[PDB]
Amino acid sequence: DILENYVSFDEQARDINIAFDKLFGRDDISHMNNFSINKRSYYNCLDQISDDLNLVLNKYNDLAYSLLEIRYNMATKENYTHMEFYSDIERLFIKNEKLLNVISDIVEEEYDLDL
DNA sequence: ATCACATATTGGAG
DNA sequence: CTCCAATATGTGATATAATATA
Repeated sequence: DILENYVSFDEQARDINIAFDKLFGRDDISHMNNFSINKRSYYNCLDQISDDLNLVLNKYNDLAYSLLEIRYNMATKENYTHMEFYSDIERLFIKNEKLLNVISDIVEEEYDLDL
């Protein structure tokens, strides 16, 4: 009836977890599946974060590749300057024309307003 | 209308 | 007469919103 959603959140744990193990088929990567959430304002409306992340992943799965690559760079934990993290985020998401285009298509298919 | 951190007060033993 | 550990209590920092016009 309804397919499973890949990413889900725990409210009491205040943490959003993406099932990398189910996507890449490796049980060890299960240890990297959880993502930590700290700031309180972002901790509010975390359901919106999870829902829209599920939407983007269901439309296209390239974001899963990108997320696992960024998490790998995080797991390295050697000389990870803020500039290097900025460059990684820029190359994988900011410079990714495909991700921008799929988000733009999702927005443009549901527009019901004429300001 | 919480929440992470600081503090005086109780519990306990040595 | 110190030192330990922990409890309940205090204090700062943050968070709330969805009818547009010099």
